[PDB]
Amino acid sequence: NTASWFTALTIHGKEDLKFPRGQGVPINTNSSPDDQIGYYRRATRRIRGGDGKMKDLSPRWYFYYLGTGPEAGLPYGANKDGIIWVATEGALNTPKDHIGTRNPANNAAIVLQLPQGTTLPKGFYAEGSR
Repeated sequence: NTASWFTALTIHGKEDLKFPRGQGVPINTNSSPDDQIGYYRRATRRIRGGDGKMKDLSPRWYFYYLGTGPEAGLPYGANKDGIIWVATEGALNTPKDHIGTRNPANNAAIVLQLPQGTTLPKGFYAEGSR
């Protein structure tokens, strides 16, 4: 019923997802500068897979706007394992109820894209590539 608006950010390795301050918010042209704030949550569920379903086993992090998702009531900066906070310069510290979450039966996920100039996290590239 509820899901991230964006595809997963897979972090290939045993390191938390991190972004320098002012970076890490996925691009969404249907959002305003005041909205660019939220959290990434590490997915708990393991990959069951099946025929032709071959996802990388490394931890997946899903972006949720502030005031939405499984940690909707957490204030910005709250310390919780598997939760990392991100905010673009100019974003307002208010719940983004008007964006909300995605219903995976009705809308496809937006491919997660980060803007140029973003410092890419350690583990952004799969093992054996770089």
